[PDB]
Amino acid sequence: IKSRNIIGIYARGKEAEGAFVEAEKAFAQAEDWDNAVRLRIEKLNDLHGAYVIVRQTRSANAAALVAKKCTAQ
Repeated sequence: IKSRNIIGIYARGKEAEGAFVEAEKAFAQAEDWDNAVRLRIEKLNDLHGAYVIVRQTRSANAAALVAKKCTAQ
């Protein structure tokens, strides 16, 4: 399935199962960077990971958010 909107509701219930490793590997399996951008910064606290995601995606919104975060901090 290539529908990420389905996965966006599917993965929320996957946290209750307690399979953190399975959810983490399914995030890369589905390439769900949309939640990963927030999750790595908040839960994992990986600014270098955020830079890697920005380089892989080159999204204008992600670049603007990273610039705002760098200027604020």
